Amino acid sequence: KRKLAYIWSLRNAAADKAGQYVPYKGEQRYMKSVLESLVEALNQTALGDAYELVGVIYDDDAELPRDQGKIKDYGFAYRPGQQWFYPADLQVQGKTLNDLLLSVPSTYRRYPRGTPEHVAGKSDFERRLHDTLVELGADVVVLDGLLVILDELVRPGAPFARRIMNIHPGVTREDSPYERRGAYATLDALYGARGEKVVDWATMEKVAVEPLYWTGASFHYVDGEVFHDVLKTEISPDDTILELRWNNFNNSLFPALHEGLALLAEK
Ligand SMILES: Nc1nc(=O)c2cc(CNc3ccc(C(=O)N[C@H](CCC(=O)O)C(=O)O)cc3)ccc2[nH]1
Repeated sequence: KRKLAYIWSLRNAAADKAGQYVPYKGEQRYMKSVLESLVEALNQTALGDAYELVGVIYDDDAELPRDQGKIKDYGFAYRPGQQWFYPADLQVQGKTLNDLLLSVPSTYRRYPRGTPEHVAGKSDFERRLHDTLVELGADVVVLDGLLVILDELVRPGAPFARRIMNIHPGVTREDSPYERRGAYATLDALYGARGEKVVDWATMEKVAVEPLYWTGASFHYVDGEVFHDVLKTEISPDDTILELRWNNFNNSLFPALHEGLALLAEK
């Protein structure tokens, strides 16, 4: 079992409506999280034979009022009979899933961006990331929506540099026709379907473009080079953003992460 560690910013999961039902196609669909899908994968398939999920790290901090607002619907820990990112009772490999939550808070965000304290903290948070994976002996790490950008953890000769991966909601190949890199990838995919691309995001300035009707998800290295790729999400012009996210999560993302891990295991 290639020891697996998972990282995500809880605030990012709330935005995406993770663990919530969303109206889709005129009715509703449950917006399953990336972790829930992985938990199901580890439980019901041979992928489970290859890995043990060891820790589920999240970086949010309760002392950041913006971090608080962002998960108001969820809350930092599970409330009784209330909304949660997955069912509070979920089990992964005979381990209560909730029991694996870890916070390695990026508190450094309290200080202003670029300030010496902000930077000194960011390094220590990355330093704290490294340290506790090791506390978990993690053989492998997945990032799903972790908002901090790791520049130091993916250093030359650091113990997890090639063992650290991000699942991204779009293709990431340089010369790929459907490449949808960045934090705007889901929205770039929805607007590309309209044959329109956004020139300036603040004021929604746009431009005509050849329609693209497909998107996918990338399981790539973080230092990152693509290790496994899927592109199975047809995109429709009348599609909403909630529909596109779910479909890419269901058509291409869950598969890429699992196939990527499966392949990644004999390495
Ligand atoms: N169903 C439902 N629909 C939604 O749309 C929905 C939307 C949200 C987004 N919440 C946010 C709260 C605060 C910020 C922020 O950045 N604040 C900073 C710091 C000062 C402060 O902490 O206030 C600022 O003011 O500059 C951003 C987002 C949360 C639940 C939601 N639930």
